[PDB]
Amino acid sequence: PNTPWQGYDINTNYYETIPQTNVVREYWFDIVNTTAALDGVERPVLLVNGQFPGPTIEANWGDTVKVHVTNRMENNGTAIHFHGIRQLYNNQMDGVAALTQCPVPPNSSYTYVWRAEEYGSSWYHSHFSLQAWEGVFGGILIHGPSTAEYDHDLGMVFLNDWSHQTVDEMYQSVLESQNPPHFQTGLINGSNIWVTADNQTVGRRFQTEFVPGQRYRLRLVNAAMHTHFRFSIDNHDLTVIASDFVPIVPFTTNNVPIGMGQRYDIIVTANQAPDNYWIRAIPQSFCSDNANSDNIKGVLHYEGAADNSDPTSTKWDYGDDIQCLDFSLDELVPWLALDADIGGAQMAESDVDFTPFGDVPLYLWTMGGNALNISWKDPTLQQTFEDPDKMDWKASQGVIEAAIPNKWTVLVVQTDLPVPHPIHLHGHDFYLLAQGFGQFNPQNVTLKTHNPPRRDTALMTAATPENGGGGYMVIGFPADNPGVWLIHCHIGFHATEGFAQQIVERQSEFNTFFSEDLLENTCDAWDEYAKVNPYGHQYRALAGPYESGI
Ligand SMILES: *[C@@H]1O[C@H](CO)[C@@H](O[C@@H]2O[C@H](CO)[C@@H](O[C@@H]3O[C@H](CO[C@H]4O[C@H](CO)[C@@H](O)[C@H](O)[C@@H]4O)[C@@H](O)[C@H](O)[C@@H]3O)[C@H](O)[C@H]2NC(C)=O)[C@H](O)[C@H]1NC(C)=O
Ligand SMILES: *[C@@H]1O[C@H](CO)[C@@H](O[C@@H]2O[C@H](CO)[C@@H](O)[C@H](O)[C@H]2NC(C)=O)[C@H](O)[C@H]1NC(C)=O
Ligand SMILES: [Cl-]
Ligand SMILES: [Cu+2]
Ligand SMILES: [Cu+2]
Ligand SMILES: [Cu+2]
Ligand SMILES: [Cu+2]
Ligand SMILES: [K+]
Ligand SMILES: [Zn+2]
Ligand SMILES: [Zn+2]
Ligand SMILES: [Zn+2]
Ligand SMILES: [Zn+2]
Ligand SMILES: [Zn+2]
Ligand SMILES: [Zn+2]
Ligand SMILES: [Zn+2]
Ligand SMILES: [Zn+2]
Repeated sequence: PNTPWQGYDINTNYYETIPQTNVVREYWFDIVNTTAALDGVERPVLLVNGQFPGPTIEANWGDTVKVHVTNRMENNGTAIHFHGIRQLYNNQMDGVAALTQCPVPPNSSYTYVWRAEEYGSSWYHSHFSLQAWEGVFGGILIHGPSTAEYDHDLGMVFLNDWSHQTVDEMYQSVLESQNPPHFQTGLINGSNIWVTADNQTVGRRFQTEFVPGQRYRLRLVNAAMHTHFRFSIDNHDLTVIASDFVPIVPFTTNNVPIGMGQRYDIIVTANQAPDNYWIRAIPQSFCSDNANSDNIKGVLHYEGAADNSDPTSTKWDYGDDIQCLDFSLDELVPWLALDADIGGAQMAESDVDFTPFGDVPLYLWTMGGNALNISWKDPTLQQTFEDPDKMDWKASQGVIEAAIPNKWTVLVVQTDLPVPHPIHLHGHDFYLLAQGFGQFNPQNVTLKTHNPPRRDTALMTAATPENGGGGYMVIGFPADNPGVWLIHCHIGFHATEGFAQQIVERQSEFNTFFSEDLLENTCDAWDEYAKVNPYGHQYRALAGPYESGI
């Protein structure tokens, strides 16, 4: 109705129908090695063109988006994933090193061409080792229909945990120990204050200004390394209007529990007394180890000033900030109602465990029997191009086949440990059938199949040690998208340690998107770089910084 998607609305099946705008958006990203003082302490970061939040990819529903990525670092390769982007018959643009491409080496490039076949909020980031968490990420905002109206779109709001030592600096101590990583702090959209060792304050807090009476869209993204956050705005109400790329029936709440890799679209109404209010992102202590959960805040400033002054507002009393949880299954109802259709589906189960390896012990996460051990130098797609009808997978490849077109897969991702994990499926919106605590008993647990929640990242929740630990999440998806899709824990360190598996989906029909050149050119350049730079060689052993390959 005077929109760039005229002739479609909130009720259009975006899995089947894509607006043809014939418009190409085009971005040039130089991935750089540098330095940044995000809370006023200097430390190394790796960045998209020098900015933290990387610049945002903006598109309208239905557009083609073309991201020219160039590696201008000296000691990392790169590969860039557009999280939540479906890549329908476009697998090779999904940017998972060791699956869909070789890593792009310094001074080489890779042009990502993908279609905007969803609308909503997400982000792109590296899928190359720990790099997304060095800062190689930025938002994706695809304009489209909304399930509630608002007045102003404030864009992305990123929530990270943060340390003054590098995620790569801490990696080796993470692997050699069974306790979680420790983070000093957090940032909201890349800012926070910081104070130590003098009582001097450095950096600054996030701030936005609401004009009274106005309705704002905020698009939350948990971009953190190892934190599940609960987000709120003192005295204000939040109207959840979408989960990941899927718009839901609006509903209000005090706080948004937000898992790593997840997005929530939020409408907030300047309907409180024009004053100053805490914006809070609080680490959930069951699965978050932060030194500063009280102090990851930002200022909501109402136009009717009170400038330069802190807020004095009280946090919503909503219970503890302990357990790491998703909105419940019934709270997340997709506006496009589609259901799970699991009749006669390939049933599958994957255990999640945390096991030691080698004489040092390195403690590795392990998904469906093995910790992933694949090869930058030899991505799956090369394997399947060299051998079209390959069936001899190696267990440490974490293959789960779905070779029959349009057949569903109902997967159980389950654990015995009192440790919860965000689980993200590439190439798909999965249908979230069950979610719970303790062990999963297919007789006692009732699968929601009628218009269940639909998204790309959801928690495998876990019970606390006093309640016996353990947990499971159940997902289902049709084989509707040929390609090799990573399925994995969205926690950085876990996925690098092997907490990842690969859907080898519709293998026969890889020729439907596969380009020899797009593959070879990059792999040759990466091979070229490995001959001269020690960092071109994937460390895969057990006395150093292990990389599963993704
Ligand atoms: C968190 O950080 C993000 C990145 O640092 C912030 O992203 C910004 O989000 C807003 C909301 O979508 C965008 O606003 C738009 O800007 C584009 C481009 O604007 C520029 O070019 C036009 C001409 O094409 C010019 O007229 C403008 O003055 C600008 O020079 C517009 O086309 C859109 O219609 C819209 O106005 C920003 O572009 C976006 N920036 C980046 C770098 O992605 C985000 O705001 C931060 N979140 C909060 C809450 O602060
Ligand atoms: C970013 O730049 C830094 C500084 O040049 C790189 O780190 C150094 O790495 C070399 C090679 O391993 C070492 O010999 C130096 O001692 C390091 N110096 C410091 C200050 O750490 C780093 O590898 C680069 N990162 C990339 C290319 O992604
Ligand atoms: Cl842990
Ligand atoms: Cu992601
Ligand atoms: Cu993804
Ligand atoms: Cu995990
Ligand atoms: Cu991923
Ligand atoms: K070679
Ligand atoms: Zn819009
Ligand atoms: Zn961990
Ligand atoms: Zn004014
Ligand atoms: Zn003011
Ligand atoms: Zn059916
Ligand atoms: Zn063969
Ligand atoms: Zn139904
Ligand atoms: Zn060559």
